[PDB]
Amino acid sequence: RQWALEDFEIGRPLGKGKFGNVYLAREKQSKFILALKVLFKAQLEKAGVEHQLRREVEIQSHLRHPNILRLYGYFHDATRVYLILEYAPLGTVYRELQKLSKFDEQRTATYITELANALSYCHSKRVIHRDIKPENLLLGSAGELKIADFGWSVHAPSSRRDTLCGTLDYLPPEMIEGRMHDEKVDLWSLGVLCYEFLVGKPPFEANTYQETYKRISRVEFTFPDFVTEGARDLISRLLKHNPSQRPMLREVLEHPWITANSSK
Ligand SMILES: O=C(O)c1ccc(Nc2nccc(Nc3ccccc3Br)n2)cc1
Repeated sequence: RQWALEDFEIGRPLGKGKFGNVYLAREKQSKFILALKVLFKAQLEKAGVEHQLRREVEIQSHLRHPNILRLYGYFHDATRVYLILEYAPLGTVYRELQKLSKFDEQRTATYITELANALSYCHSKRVIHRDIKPENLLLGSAGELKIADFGWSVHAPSSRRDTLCGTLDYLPPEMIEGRMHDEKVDLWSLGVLCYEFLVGKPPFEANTYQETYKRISRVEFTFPDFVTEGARDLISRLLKHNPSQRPMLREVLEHPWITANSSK
């Protein structure tokens, strides 16, 4: 119908962003838990984003996928916009990558299947350029993976070491280089995710922004010796200066190494 803040109990902040925080929450009657994104909107003015958000939340409102975090509804009071969100109990793949220090091919190829499916759904719905770096990826009920994306970056207090300057590691050469982008943007990311999954760090990591840029644009990246070659093939194919040379999501999902180690 139409919600307002008084319909919700508020728990801890799950993450705190620059435009506001995501809080643990539950609808008061059903006692059903969700996540409430809170956007200050005075900060939105400056950043220049209001009305273009107010169309999105509609474009996102229509999106139904198991691997995408569902936006239930949205409202506003005076000074805040509220996104009513699905709760992902297990948090960020980023905390996890910190925990285990790296993943294996079963975990990886499985997540990658999950992502590829979201992106492909998104594409069929004419939605491109999701932010799939690990901090925006969440973990649902059992193992499952969920693209959050959407609102502007929230973190969970931790670590605090690599923060932003986590920036362009996942950015494709065409995006960085001040050019437009087709749907192909997202397969570059896919390739960077996979690498980080197995390696524990992204392929272009460097102490200076310009050097990171160097390797990205020049597609300069190596592998540690433990990376299976089917991984190598997939990543190598995924990361190409030319968007054209990059796969459609099909052959990604069809990829030998994927099919092998993918639990889904
Ligand atoms: O820290 C934790 O234990 C923790 C973090 C997140 C969650 N669940 C959740 N659900 C829906 C949205 C959302 N936003 C979000 C919050 C922080 C970072 C990134 C995102 Br994107 N977070 C649960 C526990």
